[PDB]
Amino acid sequence: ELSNTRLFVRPFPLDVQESELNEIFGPFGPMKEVKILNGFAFVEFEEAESAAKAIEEVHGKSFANQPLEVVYSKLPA
Repeated sequence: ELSNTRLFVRPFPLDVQESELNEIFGPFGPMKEVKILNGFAFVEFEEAESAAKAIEEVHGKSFANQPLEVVYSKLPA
């Protein structure tokens, strides 16, 4: 066990929103939470299959200027 379901998506500046995450994460299906901060997104699902595919779709791929950490994000809240 970890957070099992959270996409730690921080390459972008203030430009990222739930609409840009809708462009990237909408292909997976789920996107149950979409916490937006000052250059950071902490997307979330209620199960580990959207996480497994989110990882294989875009973890470590270079978005905007640097790679993603679409994973079991290191935050419990």
